[PDB]
Amino acid sequence: MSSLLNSLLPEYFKPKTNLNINSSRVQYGFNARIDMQYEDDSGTRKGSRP
Amino acid sequence: MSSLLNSLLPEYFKPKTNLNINSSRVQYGFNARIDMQYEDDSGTRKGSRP
Repeated sequence: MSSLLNSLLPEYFKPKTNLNINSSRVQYGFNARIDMQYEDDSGTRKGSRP
Repeated sequence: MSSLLNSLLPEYFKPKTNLNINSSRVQYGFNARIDMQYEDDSGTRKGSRP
């Protein structure tokens, strides 16, 4: 059933037809922007991985 | 004139009669609590001298 397996894919994922696989290992994932924060009595230390 | 020289003294200063001076040098002043702060794009670093 193509229909039920299609709904499992994420909303942001827009797939194309061809995929040129040339190896026996693939790292599928996503890139996200994490805005980390460390608060303490002394003060706050902010970080950001884009 | 005792009156005009009396008004120059601070409000918090409550003087007593006797002062036992035993040297040719005196460091008059006051003790205060300073709450310092350093803010930056990275974060805030707070200090306090009581």
